[PDB]
Amino acid sequence: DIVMTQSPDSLAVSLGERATINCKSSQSVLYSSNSKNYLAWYQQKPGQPPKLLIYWASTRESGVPDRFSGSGSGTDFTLTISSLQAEDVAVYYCLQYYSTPYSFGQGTKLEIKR
Amino acid sequence: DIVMTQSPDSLAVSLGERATINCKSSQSVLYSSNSKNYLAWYQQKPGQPPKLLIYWASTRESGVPDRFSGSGSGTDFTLTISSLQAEDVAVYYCLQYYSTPYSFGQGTKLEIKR
Repeated sequence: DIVMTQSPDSLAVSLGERATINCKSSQSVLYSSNSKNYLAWYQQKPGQPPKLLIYWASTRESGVPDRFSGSGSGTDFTLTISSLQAEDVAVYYCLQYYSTPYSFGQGTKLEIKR
Repeated sequence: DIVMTQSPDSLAVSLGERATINCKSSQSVLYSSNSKNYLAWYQQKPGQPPKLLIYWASTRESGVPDRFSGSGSGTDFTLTISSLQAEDVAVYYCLQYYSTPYSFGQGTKLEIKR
């Protein structure tokens, strides 16, 4: 059972600035045969179900703005949102779908800084 | 934490036939304020990240075929696939995104009968 750990649990960022979200997997999710990281990032906006943002660690789901970028490999991953916009307020989750049972991180609540 | 009990583990189907997958949550995932079930169904074809099919128990994701339908409210949910197609041969998981940690059911592997 792979455990996903995100940090920070809460993040306050100003409009137009950069937001950084971390996720660590207890075991590597990099598969040797195809060199792919079975790591994905989800965005759950208020009143909506979680939506897929990035998979394979850095591939953006069609429709997702380029300001959302994923990086990392093995056990250390990062989600970066450049130029934060008001609509980006939500809870972000990382997911490992390398081996069942698939598991999410505990989430990072992103809010606009007071 | 909420536990998702999915069944059956494996399902051998014939093209054009109707497939039924069941999933029960250890606690109700029905939120009072919006009267919505924080329950989703995902499809995972080979070599692809999990793909969202249905959320709010019965709301289909855009682009998802009408032959996929979700039913149930509270704790007992059902995913039905009518007029089964070769493309539908995959593994299916129910997901509860009511409260962290989010959790998937064990999963149901769909295959064509010999």
